[PDB]
Amino acid sequence: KNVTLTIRLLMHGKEVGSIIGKKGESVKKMREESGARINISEGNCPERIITLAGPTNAIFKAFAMIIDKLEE
Amino acid sequence: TLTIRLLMHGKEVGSIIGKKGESVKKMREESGARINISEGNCPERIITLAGPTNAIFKAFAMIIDKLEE
RNA sequence: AACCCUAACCCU
Repeated sequence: KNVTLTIRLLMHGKEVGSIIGKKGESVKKMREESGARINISEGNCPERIITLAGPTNAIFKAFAMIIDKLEE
Repeated sequence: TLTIRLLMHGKEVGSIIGKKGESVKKMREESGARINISEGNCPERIITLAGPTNAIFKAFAMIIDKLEE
């Protein structure tokens, strides 16, 4: 019954663009406020992977915030 | 309307569908999201959630509970 | 349902 999970989102490169933010200030604020480990596959490859990992709830905040940005 | 794709190991997809797809039928009915699970007995599989923000959230929550189990 | 459990669960 693990309390840490890892979910991988599969994402287009323009989408990843806004998740990171100018100088990476979005995903930085997403790291601080969610408490989830967030990792973004490097290389401006157009089809990229986002790895959220952490306590269920940290996962879920980082996800809310990622959705909240794609709809922004 | 939103589309998120989740990238998932095949042993995880197993519990997401459930015995006879009972569990993923529950999710489709309760979240009101569209859920599609890529085809195959392919070890690395893509789950598409499509729908208004809340459907997405409900499906995602429900998918998170299954991996936690 | 059943002496009916686990492990794998395959839907649209």
